[PDB]
Amino acid sequence: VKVCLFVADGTDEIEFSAPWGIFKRAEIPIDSVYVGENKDRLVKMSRDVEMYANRSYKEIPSADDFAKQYDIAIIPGGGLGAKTLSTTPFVQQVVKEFYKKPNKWIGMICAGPLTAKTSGLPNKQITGHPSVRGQLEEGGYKYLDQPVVLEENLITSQGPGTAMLFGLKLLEQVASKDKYNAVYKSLSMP
Amino acid sequence: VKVCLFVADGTDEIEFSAPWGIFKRAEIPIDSVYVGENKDRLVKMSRDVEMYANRSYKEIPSADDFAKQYDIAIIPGGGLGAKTLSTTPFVQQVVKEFYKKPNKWIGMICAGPLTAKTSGLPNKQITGHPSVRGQLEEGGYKYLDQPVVLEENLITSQGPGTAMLFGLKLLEQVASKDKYNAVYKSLSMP
Repeated sequence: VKVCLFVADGTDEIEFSAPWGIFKRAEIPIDSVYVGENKDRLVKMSRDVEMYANRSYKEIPSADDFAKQYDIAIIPGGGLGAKTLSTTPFVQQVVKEFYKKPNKWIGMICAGPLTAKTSGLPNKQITGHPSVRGQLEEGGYKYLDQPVVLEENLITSQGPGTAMLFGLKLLEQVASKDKYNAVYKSLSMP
Repeated sequence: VKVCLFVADGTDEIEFSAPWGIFKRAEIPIDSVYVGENKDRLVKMSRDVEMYANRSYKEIPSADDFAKQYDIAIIPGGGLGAKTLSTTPFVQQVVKEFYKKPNKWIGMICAGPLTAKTSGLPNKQITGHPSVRGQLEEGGYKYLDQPVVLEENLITSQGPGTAMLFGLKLLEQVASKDKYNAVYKSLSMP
């Protein structure tokens, strides 16, 4: 299994770091894939961290090619970062391609779940940050107030406070029982 | 109030990002201050993120000068990062100077709390990652198996899973109840 963690200028640091650190501990390959223009793949995160991404999305010609490279696509939040990711045709295409595939999984957290709306996904239930609840309900979604929601192969989550639970829920779909339990135990979850 | 988040090569991404994002949301100034060899302030984090720190500690001419600049010192974990930070005299000097001083605060998470022993702090209790429990109790500290411990003005915490509770506990000491509650509410804590 290989994971793509999307990142844009304005992506939240907490929501990036949680799945990143969880999949690294699991020894499951994960790449950060930048949606933006900086030619060195240098990203300015939501709260001003400057960090390098592994790849640019420009390296991947299509969603069909993306699907041959990755099994999990993760769309983190942060207000600005989510606006960019949710409005990028490539990301929407990946989301549409992965939705309901038996060997693929999509995660969206915080304002990330706006990408379900923009990709036209027909899932019934969803969650996200309370600040985008109105926007999600306009689209026709049933907002649930809980840390993590799963519908088909789409996992959604609320906020920086739930980023660890969100990363774990993604890992749960792909890790063996023993790998999941070992990674979980290593985190000192409260 | 002005916070220093220490960072080294091998610092854990999750434990850096939680206090960082929390203090940023609180609109409390926070600098990342790198301890290491890289002259460009490029840090290779525990799980391979490459990120720029705002400052090098070599910009700050003494621990007394550090105390003139910062009110809170935070020591994140990650094996290698905590090994480096805990064994840097500048960091130990800052921790010693800040301990039990009015309106200063120290936080250490995961392996970070090894810095209490190397600095000779006379706190009675502590927590930290279960992986370092022995090494902590070897310094004469009583280990508490709970997410966060506060003793005098020293906050210690267990692991990546507790990084958000850790950042919050630091914030709680310095923000008004009103500000704290607003920041808390924004996080969607589970």
